[PDB]
Amino acid sequence: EPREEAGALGPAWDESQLRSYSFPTRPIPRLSQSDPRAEELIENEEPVVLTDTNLVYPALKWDLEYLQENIGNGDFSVYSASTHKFLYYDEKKMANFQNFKPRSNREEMKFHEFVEKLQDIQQRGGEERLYLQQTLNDTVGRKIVMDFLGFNWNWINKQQGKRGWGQLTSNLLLIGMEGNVTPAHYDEQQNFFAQIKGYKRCILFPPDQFECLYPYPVHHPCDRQSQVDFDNPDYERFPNFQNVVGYETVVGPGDVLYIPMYWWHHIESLLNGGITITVNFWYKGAPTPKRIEYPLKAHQKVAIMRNIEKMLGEALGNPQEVGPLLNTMIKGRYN
Amino acid sequence: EPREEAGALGPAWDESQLRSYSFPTRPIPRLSQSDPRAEELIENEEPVVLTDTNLVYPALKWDLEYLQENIGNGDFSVYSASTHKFLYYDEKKMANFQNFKPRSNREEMKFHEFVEKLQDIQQRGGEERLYLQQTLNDTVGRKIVMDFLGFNWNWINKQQGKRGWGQLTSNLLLIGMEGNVTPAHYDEQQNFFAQIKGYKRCILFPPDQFECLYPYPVHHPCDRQSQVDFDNPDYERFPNFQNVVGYETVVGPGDVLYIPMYWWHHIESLLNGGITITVNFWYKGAPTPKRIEYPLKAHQKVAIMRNIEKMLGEALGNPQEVGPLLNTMIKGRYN
Ligand SMILES: O=C(O)C(=O)c1cccc(O)c1
Ligand SMILES: O=C(O)C(=O)c1cccc(O)c1
Ligand SMILES: [Fe+2]
Ligand SMILES: [Fe+2]
Repeated sequence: EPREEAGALGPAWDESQLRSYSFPTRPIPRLSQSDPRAEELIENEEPVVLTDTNLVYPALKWDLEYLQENIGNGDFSVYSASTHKFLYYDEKKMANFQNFKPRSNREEMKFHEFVEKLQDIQQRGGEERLYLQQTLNDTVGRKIVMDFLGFNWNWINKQQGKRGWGQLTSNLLLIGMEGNVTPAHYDEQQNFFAQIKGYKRCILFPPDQFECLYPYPVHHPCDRQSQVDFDNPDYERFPNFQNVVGYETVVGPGDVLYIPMYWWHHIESLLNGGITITVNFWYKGAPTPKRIEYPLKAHQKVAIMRNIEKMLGEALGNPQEVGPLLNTMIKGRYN
Repeated sequence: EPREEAGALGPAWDESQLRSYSFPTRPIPRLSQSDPRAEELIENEEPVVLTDTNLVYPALKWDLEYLQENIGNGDFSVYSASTHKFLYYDEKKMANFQNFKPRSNREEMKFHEFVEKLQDIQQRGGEERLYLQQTLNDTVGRKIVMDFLGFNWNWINKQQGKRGWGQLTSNLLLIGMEGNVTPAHYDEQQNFFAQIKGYKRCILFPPDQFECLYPYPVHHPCDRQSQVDFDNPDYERFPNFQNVVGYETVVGPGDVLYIPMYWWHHIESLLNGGITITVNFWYKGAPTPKRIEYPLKAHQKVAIMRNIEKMLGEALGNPQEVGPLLNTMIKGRYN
């Protein structure tokens, strides 16, 4: 339902830049950071898009030229795909599954190399696609440390304090090609997704939709991603995917999205809309209370499930025995 | 394959006193207690019938008259069934399953009351059936404490020592009516089943046949019994019951059966063969080694399964949420 930019510059995007999927969605509310309803949503761990935080104001000038000039000669992680659809592997979990080959590999490189791959691809119709995903640190240049220093630390530190969250664990810079998709997954941390350049579509699903989204086993390298291909969903294997309902929004420069911990997210950079730049802020969640309430919340049951899987992997001495044990435990007994 | 008693007294039983079932079995070996192969079997936790231990020699004179005279005015637990098939409930686990009524109840009573129920039933064709099952203690009479004192404690204490087992936890006296069946279940302790009067058929199945025998959930009051009705097995729900294979034997006066911990057992007092008397000896098993070997043994995986179920019951605050969580964790992910 497209936003009109200030100065009559016409709709920022239209519906033809959105991919189409099998499930319905409702909109994540767009609110002011001074609106108490926004504070309610965050405190109840539900998503909201805050339109006026100024969280990353000084990075609103970033583009590829400014960045290439000012970032430094660091190594930037740069992921790859032959399709629009990216797949992250945990390279430590690779010991596990023999019957396995990378199909979206990390390449290390310097920024200018990326800017030139990027723009070479462009001049050859390439379905060959790249995603830069790299922690900001100290190895970055002077003009970028200054920018970063001007982020709205007052606001975000108040949020960490008020919500009782733990420490800021990381801050990634993400630079996407148009059409790029990061398929549905969930993160264990609380997230502020700070949009800087171009437009990203975010479809979220809550923690109680675990059973419709069929993540990989915990020991699999794609731990926490959905096994369901959103473009060609296999309802024979994943029959509850036909009961999935999402929350969605499109965020552009200046918007911040609160992605609550354990919420599923699918993130797509709009078709024909250019390069997208985003920065994220990840925090450890509050510690669990002493006072346990019953019944537990979906995320807590999700946490227990992960733990059963992790323990069983260690007790059996081999993650390939986890499946057969689980199946033996449940058939003819709990169905 | 029937044993001929000493003094030409003819076969002790014939095959027509055995019920018939759907699965094949092989015989548990009958050996001398002085045979090293018997010591091998016990040390490897496999069943053996020891024919000459004298473990309960002085109780070989017990019958209902001698016992009624000499046991005392104690309360004897006495279980009931309208069918040949008994069902034990754990009365503490009854809080759990609302949708539940006893169908094989404990009645307390004095021995003479039992002897008279028993013999009244007899004079009225009754499919109404009783099983006395009660720990020996100190409240028993003088002539029975003397008998008990003459059990072969030398031999059985040597076995506890050599196997590294823990303490003797209990010693039950069991007095069964003919035709009685105790359906397949497993116990967590090591067991010497000491037969005294009449004949009992014992079909055992090892720990790695868990998946064919479909025990009740751990929180169910019939925890550790098979859900499969051996007389009318439901292969739609319990399809791997058609791969079950058993070890079987018939034990009579003077025989002792080693039932290894976690081994399934089904125990039937022969049709038309009279009242049966048995005493058992249960021991805690050895503690697990420091040196863990991989892969684990079937009983150890059975122990892990029980623990996952127990924990999850407590973490969720409600055992009815265990099933749905387990199912959500496994479908489309580990099948
Ligand atoms: O923040 C995240 O959890 C995330 O998964 C993400 C953030 C920015 C772009 C993108 O493709 C993915
Ligand atoms: O010893 C046992 O584990 C047992 O289950 C048992 C012992 C004697 C008679 C009977 O019906 C059952
Ligand atoms: Fe994420
Ligand atoms: Fe038993």
